[PDB]
Amino acid sequence: NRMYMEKSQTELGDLSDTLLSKVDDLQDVIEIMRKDVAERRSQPAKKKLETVSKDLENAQADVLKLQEFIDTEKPHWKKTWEAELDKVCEEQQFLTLQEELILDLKEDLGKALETFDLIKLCCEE
Amino acid sequence: NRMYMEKSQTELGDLSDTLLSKVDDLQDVIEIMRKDVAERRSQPAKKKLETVSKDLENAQADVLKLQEFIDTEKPHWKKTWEAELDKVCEEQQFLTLQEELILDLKEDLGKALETFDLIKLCCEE
Repeated sequence: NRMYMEKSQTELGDLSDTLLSKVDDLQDVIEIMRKDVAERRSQPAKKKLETVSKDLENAQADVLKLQEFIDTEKPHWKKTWEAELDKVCEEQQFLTLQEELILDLKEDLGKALETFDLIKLCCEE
Repeated sequence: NRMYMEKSQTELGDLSDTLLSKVDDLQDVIEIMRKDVAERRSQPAKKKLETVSKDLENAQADVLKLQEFIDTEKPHWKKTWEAELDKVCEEQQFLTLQEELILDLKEDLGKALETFDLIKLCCEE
């Protein structure tokens, strides 16, 4: 139901911040080398390479799966939101019919009195 | 709560079906009198002139009373509905931010890949 929904929603934000992190991290460890290679000339170990490569392969896949979650839950959410937007719609459509109806009553009950009164002026004169 | 809402709308309904049955009956009654009076000049029972004349008042009381039922619950309803679109509304802007984020990750992340790949090639040399 709707409980499931506010669950999946907080999680998305979790995965997405578990990435904004990993990525803001690589953005440094790499700007760090970039500085070291562009001026210093100190080449990083062949470890530093092999490891920051796995590091980028992780991230890269960590997106691919973040992009699953979205493409998979977006449906159900979009539908759940739709159902809800519908109930409010019909519930208000009701209060609208109802507001009209009470006018057709005020109308009809009038034309009644008007007519009941005319009869009365007939029924004595 | 939706129970609040599903019931105090069932109630409004019942209240006016009732009032509609009453107005319809009054109408039928008064019509018959009209026929007699008009077509035959056969006056209506002088008691009915008394029972009907009261019933147009119960009915006019019943309108007032119905109309009050609307005027009092309508506000709770608005508040109930608006609390609802706001929820759904937010939950959607959220979704939308996560979408625009996995965009700036895919981007931020690809520019690091582009750049690491350039360094990894300044050490190949």
